[PDB]
Amino acid sequence: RSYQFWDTQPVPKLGEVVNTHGPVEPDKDNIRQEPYTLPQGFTWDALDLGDRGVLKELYTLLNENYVEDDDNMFRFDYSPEFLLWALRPPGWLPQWHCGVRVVSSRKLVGFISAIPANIHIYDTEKKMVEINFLCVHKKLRSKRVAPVLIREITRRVHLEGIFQAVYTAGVVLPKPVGTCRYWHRSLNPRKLIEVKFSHLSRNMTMQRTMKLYRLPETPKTAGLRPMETKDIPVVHQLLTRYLKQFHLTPVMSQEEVEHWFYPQENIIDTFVVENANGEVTDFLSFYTLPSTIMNHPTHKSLKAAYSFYNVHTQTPLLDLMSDALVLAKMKGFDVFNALDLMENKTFLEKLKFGIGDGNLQYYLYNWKCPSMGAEKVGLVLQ
Ligand SMILES: CCCCCCCCCCCCCC(=O)SCCNC(=O)CCNC(=O)[C@H](O)C(C)(C)COP(=O)(O)OP(=O)(O)OC[C@H]1O[C@@H](n2cnc3c(N)ncnc32)[C@H](O)[C@@H]1OP(=O)(O)O
Ligand SMILES: [Mg+2]
Repeated sequence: RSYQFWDTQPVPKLGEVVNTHGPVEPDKDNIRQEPYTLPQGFTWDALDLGDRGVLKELYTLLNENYVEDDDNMFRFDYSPEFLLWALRPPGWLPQWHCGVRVVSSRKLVGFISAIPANIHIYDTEKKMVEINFLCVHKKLRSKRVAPVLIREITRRVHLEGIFQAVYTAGVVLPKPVGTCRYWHRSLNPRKLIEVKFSHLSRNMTMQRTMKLYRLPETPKTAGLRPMETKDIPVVHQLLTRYLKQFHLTPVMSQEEVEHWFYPQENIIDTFVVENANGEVTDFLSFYTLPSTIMNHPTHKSLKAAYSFYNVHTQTPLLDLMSDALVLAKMKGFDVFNALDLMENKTFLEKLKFGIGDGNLQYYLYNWKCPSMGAEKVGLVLQ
């Protein structure tokens, strides 16, 4: 393989073994003032997501043109309110919600975003951005619009004095810092089989399968309740302490922990364990991201929960994650998804998750370091 675009970028080569830790190139001290040129007939437009019409145009571009599974059966369906949670966290900047429109019709056909984040990578903490929501309309694919969108958001980030970034993708590019796998835990196996997310497995009847996946109707952990405003400080303390053990993690302020964890229905759920002394000792969290089931006459949507950050100090993680399943089931989810990062491999098989297809690769831009095992990746992105 060569990479016509990625070979020009300050990332390590696929196959180069990395022993050192540091930037790939030194920081730029004069940056290009003009936007990169789009192909004829298309124009940049910075999207004001606080305008409901504009946010709905972004909802529509992503609903019709964003990530599908490996078999072209399911497409993410991020909701407008979820996209406001994902894209306006503390420190968001309007120039970093970077849209491409057709000049004549004004139709939105491309987007890429950055949001700021402090990242801990081995022994270094650096201010970075997280790049997400790169999308080109299906009618514009394979025309090298993606390199323009990546160079343009690179420029706009460099203008604000930031020279590293973190991102994930399901394709292999120069050069993954860590390689993760999604696993899936059936909550509504009948629907999952029916829409062919799942198959009737290996000598089990549907009757047996529904039994195999049946869960308790209420969680078992004493003192589990939703996170409230008074818990913001201790959730922040728990998380900060917990993440020290991994090699790629976010460093969140208390304002960022309020944004990422405070519960918002149909977006983000966080439950804390408040013990018999009134102290919060653990928490679990998961976010809501349904998928469209394409071209299907009856079932139009699959409701999935995604494991976010789960912190245990007194409750065994196995038991916390069992309660997350019970909770997602009560909340009407069809499937609970989790990656094999952090300590998750200690529960995935025990709790009857099955491995999925594909991988999720993590990447750093303009930062060279040794790659790490999934168990040392402690960052989860939307
Ligand atoms: C300091 C600040 C730095 C900030 C920037 C940091 C870097 C951020 C990097 C981006 C992080 C994004 C994180 C997420 O959002 S990952 C989610 C990505 N989105 C989707 O999968 C949605 C559905 N697919 C699409 O919309 C398009 O197929 C996309 C837009 C993905 C590519 O459009 P198209 O298919 O029409 O292709 P092209 O002809 O224009 O371009 C072909 C070039 O693009 C390279 N390519 C393909 N897929 C990806 C990918 N996911 N990341 C990076 N590069 C990608 C490909 O290898 C080739 O380069 P090279 O092989 O020739 O070298
Ligand atoms: Mg293209």
